[PDB]
Amino acid sequence: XAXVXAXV
Amino acid sequence: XAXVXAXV
DNA sequence: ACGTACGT
DNA sequence: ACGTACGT
Ligand SMILES: *C(=O)c1cnc2ccccc2n1
Ligand SMILES: *C(=O)c1cnc2ccccc2n1
Ligand SMILES: *C(=O)c1cnc2ccccc2n1
Ligand SMILES: *C(=O)c1cnc2ccccc2n1
Ligand SMILES: [Mg+2]
Ligand SMILES: [Mg+2]
Repeated sequence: XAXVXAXV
Repeated sequence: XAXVXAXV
């Protein structure tokens, strides 16, 4: 759920 | 030389 | 001359 | 329910 490298 | 994850 | 960064 | 981010 977090987006720091994928954002899902 | 750049540091964006290792910085060497 | 190498690896850091998050939760829904 | 998954991967992005740089050059000395
Ligand atoms: C986001 O909160 C989140 C949490 N756990 C995960 C596990 C695997 C892929 C995506 C994820 N996203
Ligand atoms: C993004 O590509 C990415 C990859 N691995 C991680 C690990 C822990 C926190 C954040 C991350 N983001
Ligand atoms: C920094 O400018 C730089 C450039 N190329 C590299 C290759 C391998 C490890 C470290 C590096 N750092
Ligand atoms: C840092 O851990 C890291 C890893 N791979 C990269 C690829 C391209 C640009 C920056 C990067 N930084
Ligand atoms: Mg460490
Ligand atoms: Mg891409």
